[PDB]
Amino acid sequence: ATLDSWLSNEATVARTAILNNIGADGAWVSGADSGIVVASPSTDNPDYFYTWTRDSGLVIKTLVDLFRNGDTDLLSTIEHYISSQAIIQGVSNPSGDLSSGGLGEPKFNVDETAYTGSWGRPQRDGPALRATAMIGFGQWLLDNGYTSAATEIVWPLVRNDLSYVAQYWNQTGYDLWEEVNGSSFFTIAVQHRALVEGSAFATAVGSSCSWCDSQAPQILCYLQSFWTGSYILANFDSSRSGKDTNTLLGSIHTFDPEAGCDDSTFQPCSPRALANHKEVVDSFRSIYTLNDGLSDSEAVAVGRYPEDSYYNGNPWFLCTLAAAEQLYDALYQWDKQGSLEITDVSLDFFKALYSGAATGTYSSSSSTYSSIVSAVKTFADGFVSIVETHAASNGSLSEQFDKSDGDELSARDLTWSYAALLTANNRRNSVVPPSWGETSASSVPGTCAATSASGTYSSVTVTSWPSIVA
Ligand SMILES: *[C@@H]1O[C@H](CO)[C@@H](O[C@@H]2O[C@H](CO)[C@@H](O[C@@H]3O[C@H](CO[C@H]4O[C@H](CO)[C@@H](O)[C@H](O[C@H]5O[C@H](CO)[C@@H](O)[C@H](O)[C@@H]5O)[C@@H]4O)[C@@H](O)[C@H](O[C@H]4O[C@H](CO)[C@@H](O)[C@H](O)[C@@H]4O[C@H]4O[C@H](CO)[C@@H](O)[C@H](O)[C@@H]4O[C@H]4O[C@H](CO)[C@@H](O)[C@H](O)[C@@H]4O)[C@@H]3O)[C@H](O)[C@H]2NC(C)=O)[C@H](O)[C@H]1NC(C)=O
Ligand SMILES: *[C@@H]1O[C@H](CO)[C@@H](O[C@@H]2O[C@H](CO)[C@@H](O[C@@H]3O[C@H](CO)[C@@H](O)[C@H](O[C@H]4O[C@H](CO)[C@@H](O)[C@H](O)[C@@H]4O[C@H]4O[C@H](CO)[C@@H](O)[C@H](O)[C@@H]4O)[C@@H]3O)[C@H](O)[C@H]2NC(C)=O)[C@H](O)[C@H]1NC(C)=O
Ligand SMILES: *[C@H]1O[C@H](CO)[C@@H](O)[C@H](O)[C@@H]1O
Ligand SMILES: *[C@H]1O[C@H](CO)[C@@H](O)[C@H](O)[C@@H]1O
Ligand SMILES: *[C@H]1O[C@H](CO)[C@@H](O)[C@H](O)[C@@H]1O
Ligand SMILES: *[C@H]1O[C@H](CO)[C@@H](O)[C@H](O)[C@@H]1O
Ligand SMILES: *[C@H]1O[C@H](CO)[C@@H](O)[C@H](O)[C@@H]1O
Ligand SMILES: *[C@H]1O[C@H](CO)[C@@H](O)[C@H](O)[C@@H]1O
Ligand SMILES: *[C@H]1O[C@H](CO)[C@@H](O)[C@H](O)[C@@H]1O
Ligand SMILES: *[C@H]1O[C@H](CO)[C@@H](O)[C@H](O)[C@@H]1O
Ligand SMILES: *[C@H]1O[C@H](CO)[C@@H](O)[C@H](O)[C@@H]1O
Ligand SMILES: *[C@H]1O[C@H](CO)[C@@H](O)[C@H](O)[C@@H]1O
Ligand SMILES: OC[C@H]1NC[C@H](O)[C@@H](O)[C@@H]1O
Ligand SMILES: OC[C@H]1NC[C@H](O)[C@@H](O)[C@@H]1O
Repeated sequence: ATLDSWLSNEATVARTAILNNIGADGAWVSGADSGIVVASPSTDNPDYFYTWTRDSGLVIKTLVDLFRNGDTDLLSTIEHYISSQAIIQGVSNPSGDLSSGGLGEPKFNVDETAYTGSWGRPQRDGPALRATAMIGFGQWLLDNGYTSAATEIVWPLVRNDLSYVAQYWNQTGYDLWEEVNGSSFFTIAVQHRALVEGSAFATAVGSSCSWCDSQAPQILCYLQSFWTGSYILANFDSSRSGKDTNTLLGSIHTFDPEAGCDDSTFQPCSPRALANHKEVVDSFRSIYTLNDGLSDSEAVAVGRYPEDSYYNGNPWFLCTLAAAEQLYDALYQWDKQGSLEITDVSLDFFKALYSGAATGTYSSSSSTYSSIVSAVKTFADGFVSIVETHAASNGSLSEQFDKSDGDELSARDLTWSYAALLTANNRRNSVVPPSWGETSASSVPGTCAATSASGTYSSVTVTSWPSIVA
């Protein structure tokens, strides 16, 4: 009504805003090299005028999906990003060089020089998020007959990042929020994913990734430890409750449209992810005044973790959108399957939205199913309205929105906010991402081993891009 139309306008504003934040033509980020994704044009309070491997990887993956669906104009953007990464990989920084840990460096200056001050480094998700983004583009190239571009440019780039993942997964580092030195759900989840699709990608170009194959099952094994019995623990080595939107992100960024409600990979419709969803969201109901008076069956403003004190601890646009996106994803999964199941694990999730919820299997033609799917859609859309209510009048999406009055705060025009909007909207519309092979990578080994595999490192030089026509 308002929502459908706002979303439609907002998607268009988000696509533009992201482009304004990518060099060397990006209107808001003059100074940024070619294919460099800037986190935000805010150069002071806070200073976000840097390129993070995570934000960039997440943003480009989004644009690659848009591109595969017909937004052909994004081609040059993706090519420039690929070329920029050929360079960054080789940049010597506080985390090391290409073959000695450099790949793990969190952020860089927009000019492609290293950031040398103190930072929570390394962040092991980066390499995995970059590989995922590149593999998508690489797949398109193979499908459209640009085999050479896939085999000689993309593959070797990906091969570097996959090698980092297989080698250091089993080592502590910082979480996506760059504050906890330990082992993080999000990181492990995206790492498992990357190796699985990394392996399929290697086979497609006529090469192999033995280190992908030997480590993915072990990463999966370890992931299981994050299930506490009632929710997903955001991090090992933390003194907090462990309720964190990090776990929602892990699920949506590892969603496979071909997967069932698999618990071992924490899919969106899995009992564990649904139980988790309620625990996380509920953790923000009583700490934000903006949430005052809402009931348990209503959407609330979501932040990162309940203990957060960054800018005083406020809801984040991307965290609120992730809460919605997981539901969109589960809805799609249930529809595709033709049923939904309520277990003891997911009962509270369902019961809060539909008081008549009881364990059992509900076929898609059943009354219970209709009742539940409507409640779920309504709830999901409700998080989106919170976003809509606090977005700026011209559509500007900030990092945070005040916990008391909803005014935008922290970094303005955060690229990540814009990407999160794009994906929540796609999912809402049933536009899902290419599958990553989850259906052959959900079997958990009987015994988990604390291990690694060492792959191979080689500097890539992008001398020329074929003249691709989309
Ligand atoms: C919807 O409408 C919105 C409202 O109009 C619109 O947002 C506005 O967009 C303009 C850009 O078109 C923004 O202008 C910038 O303002 C900067 C100063 O901001 C402070 O002061 C403002 C006024 O008092 C505040 O409004 C502003 O608050 C906002 O930002 C806060 C911080 O993130 C946030 O918390 C608030 O909630 C609020 O959102 C903030 O307090 C100003 O610095 C900046 O100037 C730079 O860029 C100009 C060109 O784009 C240059 O001409 C200028 O010389 C400056 O360039 C420097 O910085 C650039 C990066 O931004 C670099 O590209 C340049 O190379 C250069 O950098 C050098 O200097 C740096 C030193 O710190 C250094 O680090 C660099 O390495 C380099 O050496 C610009 O004028 C305006 O802030 C926005 N207003 C608001 C309220 O957000 C929005 O974009 C519209 N959205 C859509 C979707 O259309
Ligand atoms: C490298 O790989 C190996 C192999 O996979 C990893 O080893 C596994 O590590 C996990 C995590 O430590 C470990 O699981 C723990 O088992 C203990 C007993 O067997 C449990 O007591 C412990 O409980 C915590 O987590 C539960 C969820 O699993 C929570 O329900 C519970 O509340 C506990 O959580 C609190 O306490 C922890 C302290 O550990 C704290 O950090 C939390 O934040 C929270 O406050 C775990 O379940 C496996 O048994 C190990 N497996 C093997 C085969 O040895 C290793 O961790 C990897 N290393 C890195 C750095 O990646
Ligand atoms: C995930 O993958 C495993 C095999 O790796 C399947 O057994 C499971 O059903 C799901 O498809
Ligand atoms: C399912 O498959 C995995 C490998 O993907 C095995 O490790 C597991 O033991 C089960 O056979
Ligand atoms: C970690 O352990 C595995 C299996 O136990 C080895 O194959 C690997 O090489 C590393 O030593
Ligand atoms: C990853 O780390 C393991 C340690 O378990 C080594 O055996 C391997 O060679 C690589 O360094
Ligand atoms: C892991 O170890 C192998 C073998 O020593 C190297 O070739 C690789 O670069 C990484 O250091
Ligand atoms: C690891 O393997 C790659 C691919 O064969 C080599 O090019 C690299 O130099 C290292 O030996
Ligand atoms: C390792 O592999 C890269 C990518 O093919 C080469 O550019 C490099 O010379 C080395 O052989
Ligand atoms: C690979 O790494 C070398 C440095 O070893 C760079 O010079 C090259 O541009 C690429 O990044
Ligand atoms: C790409 O190739 C050039 C040589 O053509 C190297 O110097 C660079 O380090 C990377 O291997
Ligand atoms: C230019 O040079 C690079 C590396 O030196 C090649 O891999 C590329 O395909 C082109 O020939
Ligand atoms: O957007 C830049 C940077 N800001 C702070 C966030 O915690 C982190 O995830 C992000 O990469
Ligand atoms: O104030 C700590 C702050 N530092 C830097 C990180 O970007 C952010 O996630 C964290 O909350």
